[PDB]
Amino acid sequence: MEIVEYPDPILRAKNKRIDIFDENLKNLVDAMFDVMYKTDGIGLSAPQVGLNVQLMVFNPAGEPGEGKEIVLVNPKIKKYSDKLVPFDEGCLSFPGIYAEVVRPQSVKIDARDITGERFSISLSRLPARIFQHEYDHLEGVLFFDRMTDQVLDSIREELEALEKKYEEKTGLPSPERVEA
Ligand SMILES: [Zn+2]
Ligand SMILES: [Zn+2]
Ligand SMILES: [Zn+2]
Ligand SMILES: [Zn+2]
Ligand SMILES: [Zn+2]
Ligand SMILES: [Zn+2]
Repeated sequence: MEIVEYPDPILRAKNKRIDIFDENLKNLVDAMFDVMYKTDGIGLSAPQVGLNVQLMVFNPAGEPGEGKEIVLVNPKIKKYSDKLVPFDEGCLSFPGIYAEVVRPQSVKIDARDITGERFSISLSRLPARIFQHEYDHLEGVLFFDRMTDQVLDSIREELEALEKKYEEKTGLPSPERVEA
């Protein structure tokens, strides 16, 4: 399996709704939880492992044997809080890059579970932070899109180094450029 890194176009592509809840989906969710634990995550979205579908696995505790394994199919953020807060975010698609993103402190979510039943849920603090980050992946949004101009400048070069790695690996021009 593999983590997709910026600027790979997968991370910007349209993510398709899921209509079929079968042994296949069950198996994908599990591979995903496993990459998330492998990488010490609290959340993980399908595009980041190379699949453009609206699926996120999430465990608020972010550790084996703690919290609860939540599957979020076709999720939507129904409400954001007015209260906002800063936090140094990372992202597996940008190895070793950390910078301040301001986000709402809490959210209310609607999604479907592994059998397709509709549920909602509310998150705050660190789970809400990560949820928002992962949910952005599902909307083709990456964390630097949410940074101020000042903060983006601090990570420009690091993003350009990733643009270059893409161009060297693929022989294609980087499809997006932070210069832009
Ligand atoms: Zn692999
Ligand atoms: Zn497993
Ligand atoms: Zn951990
Ligand atoms: Zn992710
Ligand atoms: Zn990310
Ligand atoms: Zn430049």
